Amino acid sequence: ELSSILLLLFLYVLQGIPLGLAGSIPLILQSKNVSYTDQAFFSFVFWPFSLKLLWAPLVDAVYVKNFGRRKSWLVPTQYILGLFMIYLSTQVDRLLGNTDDRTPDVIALTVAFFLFEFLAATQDIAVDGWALTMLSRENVGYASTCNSVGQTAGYFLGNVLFLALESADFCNKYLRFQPQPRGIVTLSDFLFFWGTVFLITTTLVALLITDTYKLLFAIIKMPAVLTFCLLILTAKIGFSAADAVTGLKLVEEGVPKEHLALLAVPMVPLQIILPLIISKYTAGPQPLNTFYKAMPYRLLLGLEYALLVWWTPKVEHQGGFPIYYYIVVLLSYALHQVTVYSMYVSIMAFNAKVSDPLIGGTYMTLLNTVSNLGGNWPSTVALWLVDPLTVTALDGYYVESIICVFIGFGWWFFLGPKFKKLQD
Ligand SMILES: CC(=O)SCCNC(=O)CCNC(=O)[C@H](O)C(C)(C)COP(=O)(O)OP(=O)(O)OC[C@H]1O[C@@H](n2cnc3c(N)ncnc32)[C@H](O)[C@@H]1OP(=O)(O)O
Repeated sequence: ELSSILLLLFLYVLQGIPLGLAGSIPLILQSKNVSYTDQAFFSFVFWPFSLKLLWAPLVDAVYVKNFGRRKSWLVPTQYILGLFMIYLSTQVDRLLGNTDDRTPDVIALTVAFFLFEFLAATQDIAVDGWALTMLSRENVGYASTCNSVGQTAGYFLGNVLFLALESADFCNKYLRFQPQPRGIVTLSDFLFFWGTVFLITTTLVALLITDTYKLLFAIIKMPAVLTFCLLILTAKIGFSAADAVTGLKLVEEGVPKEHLALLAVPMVPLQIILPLIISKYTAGPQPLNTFYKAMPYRLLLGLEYALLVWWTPKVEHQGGFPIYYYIVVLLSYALHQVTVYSMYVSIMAFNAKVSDPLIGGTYMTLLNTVSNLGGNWPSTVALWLVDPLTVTALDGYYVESIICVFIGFGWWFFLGPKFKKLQD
């Protein structure tokens, strides 16, 4: 069934294109020198892909007659998302402010990328339901690893490829003979091209209830998973400050967003390799053991991010930017994403350990939803608390990183044994 799994791979690359763009916009807005209250108001865009389960039964409960049950919300979501990308490519010339140095109207850009993300998340639900019925039962795990590789490849084409092809600096150092300004593609041309790709793949793929919410209310009423809910909400505060603010403080204190995006291309082979290493801790009877043993390493790499942002102004920016800075920040991001990926596969292994086969297909993604909510809300609280902590004499990111590391080690030393006993 190669004729369908390549189409499903292409639909997950088109899933990853809005996520890649939504991850690229904070780097662009920080390159335009916007304040962090505006950045935290933008950071609501990362929440619908986390909280897609809150409308997943609403989009899996209804469909149209004499048509596919999940194709009924695949192709209208794809058409609305593509037409919205055409309109956003028209209006993004004035939303970012590339005309006469105007300020980025971030609120309209927030609601644009928020509804855009929302459409991306419900299209992910439509494909994740569509994967169970289009291909055979024998290839059901191939759909899951195809979701993984397609999401990562489409996020690569929107976060890394777009920023690598967005500026004049990288596109006149590399990828071009006879250098010329304004880069390969702007955001208007990139959005217009992927909107055209959305419309054509949508036309080709088209021509060729409250009981679930009552169940979710009963689950979140159940005590042990409610304890896991509160724990995974208050868990990721300790490193969400580093993981949310460091990528923008590096853009302010000097390293370009294009190099910070291209810094992720050595990580996708390691993103392949690392679950094949931590598969033993996944299959083990205590799946939160590598969570609890990767928590302090992730907080110490949060301090190492704070030290790296402190070290960024003390290295020379003029002329050829040095490669030892890039090998330091690449080993830093490499070890930090090692502990990110070990923590994430520990959460996935805990959900596979706990989720019963009765309502497992809902309870699995419920715990995934609540872990991603607990990952994405202290991002917004961190970016909102950047600006009141700037005493720039004393910067706010360093005192925020110290306070959030104290919150994370407080979480660790106070709620370690409880979170370790929740798996029994
Ligand atoms: C929305 C989604 O895609 S799924 C979210 C739920 N899953 C999770 O694991 C929780 C993580 N929650 C987050 O918010 C994560 O930081 C992300 C990955 C979703 C990114 O959201 P943000 O808070 O806006 O972080 P941001 O995109 O600004 O990071 C700056 C970029 O520069 C890079 N970067 C970050 N830190 C550094 C650093 N110290 N040095 C060099 N580069 C860095 C990263 O490649 C990052 O891009 P990414 O999205 O691939 O991680």
